Formats: sequence, structure tokens, C-alpha cells
Amino acid sequence: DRKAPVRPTPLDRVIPAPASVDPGGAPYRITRGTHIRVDDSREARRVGDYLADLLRPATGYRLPVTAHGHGGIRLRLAGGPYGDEGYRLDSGPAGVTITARKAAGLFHGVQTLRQLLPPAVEKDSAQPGPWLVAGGTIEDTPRYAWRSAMLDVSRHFFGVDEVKRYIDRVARYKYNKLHLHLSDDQGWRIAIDSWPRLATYGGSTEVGGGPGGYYTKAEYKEIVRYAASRHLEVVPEIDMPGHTNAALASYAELNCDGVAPPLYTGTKVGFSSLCVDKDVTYDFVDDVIGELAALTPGRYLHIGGDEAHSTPKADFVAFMKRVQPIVAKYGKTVVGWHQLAGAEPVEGALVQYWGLDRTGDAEKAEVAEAARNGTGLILSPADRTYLDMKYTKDTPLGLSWAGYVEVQRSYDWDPAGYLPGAPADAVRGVEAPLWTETLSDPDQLDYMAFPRLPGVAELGWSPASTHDWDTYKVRLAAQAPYWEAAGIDFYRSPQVPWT
Ligand SMILES: [Cl-]
Ligand SMILES: [Cl-]
Ligand SMILES: [Cl-]
Ligand SMILES: [Cl-]
Repeated sequence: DRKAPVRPTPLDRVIPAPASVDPGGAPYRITRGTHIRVDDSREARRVGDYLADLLRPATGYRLPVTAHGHGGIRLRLAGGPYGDEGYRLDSGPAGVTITARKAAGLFHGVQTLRQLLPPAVEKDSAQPGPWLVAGGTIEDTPRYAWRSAMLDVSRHFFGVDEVKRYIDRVARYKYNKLHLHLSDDQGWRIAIDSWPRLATYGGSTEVGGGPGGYYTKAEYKEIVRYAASRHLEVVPEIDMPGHTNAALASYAELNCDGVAPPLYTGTKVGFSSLCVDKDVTYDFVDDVIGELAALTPGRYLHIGGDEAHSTPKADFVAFMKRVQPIVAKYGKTVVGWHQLAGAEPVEGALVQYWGLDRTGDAEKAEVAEAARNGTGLILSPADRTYLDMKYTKDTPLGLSWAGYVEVQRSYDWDPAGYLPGAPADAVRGVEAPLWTETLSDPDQLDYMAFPRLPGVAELGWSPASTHDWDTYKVRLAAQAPYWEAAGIDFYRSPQVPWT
């Protein structure tokens, strides 16, 4: 009865593990007449409609969303110790009630509810159910405020609809930030009016050659809007001064030798660099960041700074000293890969650490020192949360430069004590980056994203006290029938006792 269990799934069997789970009494059962009661506000109804849309196909129920009556499923905004993202979920014969201070909390409560319901809820045609929700109470709040997933649309381009699909994948686990790697050596994916060729030429191809692609301003705004409706703050990234071949290949003048390199379709890194000794370079950067910031309602702007191996140390430091201020100039907070920690991060900046267990002490110290100086840390170790890394030597897709990363390794660590000497309070959260040198379609993205994606979300959300591989793998194993019913391909790791 994998698809439709006789009894409801345990109240604590959800990912991320809830802060507090108190099971008790009989469960709630959704029946044909169940109404979704929300507050009389736009944001409230919005979450109600989102929930109704998720349940209608599989249940075949009307599930009307209204601001009157005593609906069996109630989403209510009220005071409480839940912060901006927490919530309380009460379930019993009298109905299911999700309480929170803000819509995001209600949205998160919904993500938990869809896991309490049976796997059949993932189907697109009416199913028998039963639509049971274990009885009891759940009180849940996040451990970290930065819980993101990155999608590389530069190596291989993915259109608006494919991005919306990935957004839906991550929304399941309460991620609250979507980092978009909009430019690299193989492509420039965002239209910049002041520099037209970046998109028309720099976005004309991708890894492996052939058609590339890019988002017009309108398409990008639609991605931001859709992400916002899924409570994901979009963090755009324009990598610099390295990983800039797409831009350099579009405008000869940006190159040190004034010659435009060919468009790049390979899968290597570290060979490109903006010309630090040219003034036009900083006019370019200012134009790009200014236009990007205007399309960014979010608080952050990622300027990369990784693998600038064709940029001498002194030039890198000089380049960053000059460009970081451009971000604040356009009202945003700067974010960069941890290489930025070696180039004096400006006040309020955050750095994304992608080091590994084997990384040298000097490099780790430089990052820990930045944390000591007030720089926020986003943890995404290459040998832990890089979703493009192979599970084993036999994985058909992905890379292996950071070694192999099975499910347990990806999950089995604590962000608070991860980086030696780094102040725990400097850790803002975690991120799961999905690079695409080897991925060209949505299904390949799923196979490499799952089943590690949920684990990273837990590290960012759940209390350290709930962290435990032996019990976590049981909760992960339970997702199998849900992913199968949803058509989500995933690596069936031998470390997980799949249900
Ligand atoms: Cl999905
Ligand atoms: Cl447009
Ligand atoms: Cl190459
Ligand atoms: Cl390389």
C-alpha cells in the first residue's frame, strides 16, 4: 500500500525535521466538501489558492477558498512565537489549522501538510485517498535565515518554464532563496539594454554548442514574480572578474588585447578575466549591476569572484575594491564566493564558502577571519552540497573533482561547527548549488538534485538537536513513493532504505 497507505504517515515524518512535533489523538480527513478558510486578505487567499491547486488534481475535490465559515482546513495569520517564517499546524477530527504571523509561515505550513498527506496526493487524476493527516500539533521555526538553492543556467540554458519547475522542486523543502547563476564562460543569460550583444551574442550558445538562450527583462521579472509567489527571494549572480568569456566574446573592447575571444562551449574554468587595467571595464560593470539591481526586488546581488585564475592576486584585490561599492550604490547587499574574503569584503557583505574538507588551513582561516570581521557566511562545501557532484564513480552525470558525495556525506555535518575558528553566529545559512556543465534537461537536473536537495534544506531549517543520519534516512526513504508519483527522478542511493 505504498501509494495509498492504510494509515497516515507519522506526524514527525517530514523534511525538514520540524522543531517540535507533538502527535496525539485521531487524524483529520479531507473529504469532498472540505473548504479552505483563509483571512480576508490578498496574501491569505494567495496561500489558500496555492494549497487548493496542489490538492485538486489528486483529490478531485472543489476545495473552495473563502474568508467565511469554519473550513476544515484553516490558514490564519495571528500573533505567536513563529517569526517571519514559522508556523503551527494543528490536526484532528475537527480539522487542520495552520497558524503563522506571515504568509511565508502559512506557505511553509503547507509544505509540511503535503508531506503528511499520502503519496497519491502527487497524482494528476482523482485518487481514492484516504486523505489523512496525522493528529497532533507541530510548532516549527527555521534555524537559519539563508536557505538557498542555486541553478546554473549559463552552462546549459533553461527557459522560464524549466526554471519555474525547478522552483517548485525546491519550494517543497522550505528553501527561501533562489540563487541564479546568470553568466559564465559559456553564456550570458540576462538582457542588458546598455550592452545589447551580451544577450544576443553572448547568449547565442552553451556547453556543447548549438542554441543557447537568455531571459528578456520581462521573462526575468516573471521568474522573480513566480519565485516570490513560492516565497523564494531571487539572488542574481553576474560572475566577475572571472568566468566572463560570454561578455568578453561579445565586446572586443573589454579584452586586454582588444580582441574578442571565441564563444566558449567547453567545460573547463579559470581562463577568462575582465581587463582590470581598462576603464571601460568599470563602465561595463556599473551598467550591468545597475540594470540588474533594477530588476531585483530582493536585498542581495551576487558578484561571484570565483576562479579568477587569469587575474593576478593584486589585480583581483584592486578589481573587488572598485566594484563592491557599485552594489551599495544601487541599493543592494553584496554577496560573493569566498575568494572575496581575500579582497576586503565591504561592510554588510556575505561570502559563499565552497571549500572542502581538504582545503588548506590558510584558505579556511582567511574565511574565518572575514566572519570574525562581520562578514556573513553562506556554507555550500563542494564536497557536500554541490549537487552536480557524482554520488559514486559510476554516476552517469555530474563531476568528480571534489571527490564523490553520497547522500550521507551531503547531510551528515553541522553548519555551526563546520569551519574551524569561524564564529557560529557568523553563519547565515546554507546553499545547494546545481552546476550544469553536464546537465541539459529538467530530468537530469532532478536526478542530480534528488535525493540530496531535501537534506541541505534540513541543515538550513531544522534544529541541531534533530540532526541524525540513522533517523533522517528513514524520513528520506519515505519520499520515494511521493517522487515516483510526481514523476521526479532521483538516485536510489544504497545508503537509504527506500519505501
Ligand atoms: Cl515539484
Ligand atoms: Cl523585455
Ligand atoms: Cl576547453
Ligand atoms: Cl578546468
